[PDB]
Amino acid sequence: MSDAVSSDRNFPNSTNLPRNPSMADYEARIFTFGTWIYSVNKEQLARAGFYALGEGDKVKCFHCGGGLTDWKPSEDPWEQHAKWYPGCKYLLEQKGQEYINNIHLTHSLEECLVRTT
Ligand SMILES: CN[C@@H](C)C(=O)N[C@H](C(=O)N1CCC[C@H]1C(=O)N[C@@H]1CCCc2ccccc21)C(C)(C)C
Ligand SMILES: [Zn+2]
Repeated sequence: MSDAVSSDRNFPNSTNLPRNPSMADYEARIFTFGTWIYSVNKEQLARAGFYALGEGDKVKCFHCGGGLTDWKPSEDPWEQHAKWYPGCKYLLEQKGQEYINNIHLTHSLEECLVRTT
């Protein structure tokens, strides 16, 4: 009888809120990165599974590990992390192992644009 302790009922105690993305996720993550920028909105980068450690740029992956630093102009987090170390929970779960595997094998994205501009 695996009772576990996660999915049962709401209101854990009082402080533990449901989630509130635009309160402790979007602004929280970004707040750790800073107004500074490089490619896309730091929030997008964080959504994939990234979080700054106070210092600008220096950001590490969640759970899967692997610290990323010195990003490259115009780059997505999904493909980036997936290549360096494809082992994220939400990432793999999102588009399944099939999608993650596809990335780590051949070039993807940046296609179907009339005629490469
Ligand atoms: C172009 N793609 C970019 C993101 C990229 O590969 N950057 C590379 C990069 O950051 N790499 C290479 C493998 C390991 C990783 C790296 O140096 N990571 C450093 C190592 C020291 C500790 C630490 C802590 C928090 C965040 C990053 C790191 C590097 C520029 C150092 C070659
Ligand atoms: Zn990761």
